Amino acid sequence: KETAAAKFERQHMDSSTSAASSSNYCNQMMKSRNLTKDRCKPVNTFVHESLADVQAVCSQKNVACKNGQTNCYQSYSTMSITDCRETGSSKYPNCAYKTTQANKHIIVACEGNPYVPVHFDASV
Repeated sequence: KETAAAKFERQHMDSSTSAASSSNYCNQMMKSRNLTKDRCKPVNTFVHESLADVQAVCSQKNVACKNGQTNCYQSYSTMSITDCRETGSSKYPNCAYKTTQANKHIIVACEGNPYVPVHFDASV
């Protein structure tokens, strides 16, 4: 099957753009990344950075994840992110999202060898 690391890339990475450029960004990306195939995923974050810079976070500040696990890491720098959140008009299969652009630190959970991000925990 798809690996956890690959799933993280598909769900969360967008190195092709520097920021969301319109209100339709989330609608388009949620669909194109197959995040709406079975249900409308309610929230998701995309990171507009190189993959290497995100993978490097697994070597940065070790913190507790929101659920208490201790394999989370916070980026030293802020990163360009887009938050996507379902709107009131969303109704499967026509899932609909609000796009919010921000610069925040990210928190990811890492696993494996090579030790890479597998879950997006939070932005702060």
